[PDB]
Amino acid sequence: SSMSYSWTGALITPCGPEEEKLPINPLSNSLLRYHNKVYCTTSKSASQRAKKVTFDRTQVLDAHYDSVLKDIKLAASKVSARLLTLQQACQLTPPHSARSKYGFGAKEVRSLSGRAVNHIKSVWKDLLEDPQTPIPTTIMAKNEVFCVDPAKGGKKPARLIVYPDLGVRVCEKMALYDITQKLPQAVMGASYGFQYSPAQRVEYLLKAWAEKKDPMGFSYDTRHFDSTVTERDIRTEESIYQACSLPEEARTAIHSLTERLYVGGPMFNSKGQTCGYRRCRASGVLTTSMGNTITCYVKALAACKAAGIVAPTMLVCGDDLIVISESQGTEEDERNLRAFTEAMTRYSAPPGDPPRPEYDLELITSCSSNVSVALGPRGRRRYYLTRDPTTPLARAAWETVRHSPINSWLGNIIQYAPTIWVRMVLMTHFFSILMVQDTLDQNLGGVNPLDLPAIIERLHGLDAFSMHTYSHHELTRVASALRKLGAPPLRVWKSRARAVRASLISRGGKAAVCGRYLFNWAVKTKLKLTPLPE
RNA sequence: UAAAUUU
RNA sequence: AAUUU
Ligand SMILES: Nc1ncnc2c1ncn2[C@@H]1O[C@H](COP(=O)(O)OP(=O)(O)O)[C@@H](O)[C@H]1O
Ligand SMILES: [Cl-]
Ligand SMILES: [Mn+2]
Ligand SMILES: [Mn+2]
Ligand SMILES: [Mn+2]
Repeated sequence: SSMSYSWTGALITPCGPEEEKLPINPLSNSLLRYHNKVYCTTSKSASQRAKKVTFDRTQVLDAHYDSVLKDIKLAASKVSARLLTLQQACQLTPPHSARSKYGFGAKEVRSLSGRAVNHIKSVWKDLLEDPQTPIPTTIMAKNEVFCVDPAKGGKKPARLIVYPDLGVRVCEKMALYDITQKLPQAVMGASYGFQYSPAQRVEYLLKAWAEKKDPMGFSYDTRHFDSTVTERDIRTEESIYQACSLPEEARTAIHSLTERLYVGGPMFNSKGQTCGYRRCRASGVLTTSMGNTITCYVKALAACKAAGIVAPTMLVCGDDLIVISESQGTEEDERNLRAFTEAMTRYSAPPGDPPRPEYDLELITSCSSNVSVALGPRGRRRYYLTRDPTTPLARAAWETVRHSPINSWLGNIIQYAPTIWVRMVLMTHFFSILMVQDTLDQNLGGVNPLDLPAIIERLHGLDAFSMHTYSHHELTRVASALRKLGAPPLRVWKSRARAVRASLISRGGKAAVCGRYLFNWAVKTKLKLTPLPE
């Protein structure tokens, strides 16, 4: 039936100028050598992304879908949700949010300026009065950094982002913010991934795995998910929203947003031209995550049922899914996954790479990450979350006139502190740099470098400073990512770490704590690291 | 562009 | 601010 997009042929223009790397990268030329491999997806590539996602969708539902959908609405009705005052919605707008066409931006919205509030007041009136006129959207190319991969095509084309004007974004929030906070967890219970921290995620997977007599695991992702979402899916999304108890004023707003925005509309490029028309998810609306998550969950739970997956325990985050079940033998397990995938394909969520049963927790990747294992200070197995370092390292070497990557280093150091690639590579580089520019006591992204051991202890446990004997997969992948980017191998970082450590300790104070906890892996004279007041 | 998590 | 989808 429905084509995901149609195109006037106008270009998908850039929303500003897209910075180029420079002939010297002074922050990262010590980190890695292959700067030619680090690139930023650009709007020039936007039309290739368009070709890849423009396609025809035929959806065939069935008893299993209908059944799961039914049960999900009974869940929805145990939910009470309120409108949000125009003001409360204004103040949830992020500080840099793209300004409105109508001559005001996010400063004004967040400070409740009167031109902003009056405009928004009328946009909301118009949603209540008019329940069908399509609402124009702006289409744009996302700039993200990656390492080139000649195996999978060289350079990825840019993701397409599609969004309404600021005034509309606020009204979305008035109608739906409260729902986004309550509904997903109500519908999906323990399966809703975003509710968990990373360490809860790991614990959840291990409990799931442990409780099977004979576990089997797999993951699924949908190829161009936003494109695979149909009008009917979006309307089914509405009817799930409507199954809650809601002010009538909300229902009309939901219904109107659904029909005027969510199921489709005209798209304008950044220079004002009509660009095309859209009959799938616009990634950029408030309901993107919740919508994706819920809809993925319906299809997936139905597909599980269509396929005989026994005692499934799910984790869903957007279009990213993990299922851990009772193996029915591998011959059956293969047949059932073939079936799972056929069902998802009938429901219009076809796979990027078709899935595969696995019987070892390390081999299951989802949300670009997986669980691994190492040994802790007393010899006990310590399970933790990790990922291929390729992208984080690439992003670590993105330096331009506008952008510095030091924040990226820190963010990864915190999130992935127990991994061998953060400990040996990023930490060493990060500290090495700040020491030399003598900027340790400074505050990056509202964090102080000198607080890290505390921060990491709070978050990952003290075992993060004493883990050893990392896995073959993980050693191989790290080694291999450093070779791919022209970074020193691990033995060299061992050396640089000793040096950094020594210099940090001689500095004394917090510095020295940093040096003793964060780099104990680097010495043979391993210390007895004790818990930290802070 | 939106959300979640971490901070 | 970081990361993810
Ligand atoms: N930067 C982003 N902004 C908004 N939505 C996003 C973003 N990245 C991913 N998503 C949403 O989640 C969906 C699944 O993401 P992913 O599997 O990572 O890519 P794909 O679109 O190729 O399936 C996307 O289609 C999109 O709707
Ligand atoms: Cl231990
Ligand atoms: Mn996907
Ligand atoms: Mn309706
Ligand atoms: Mn995905």
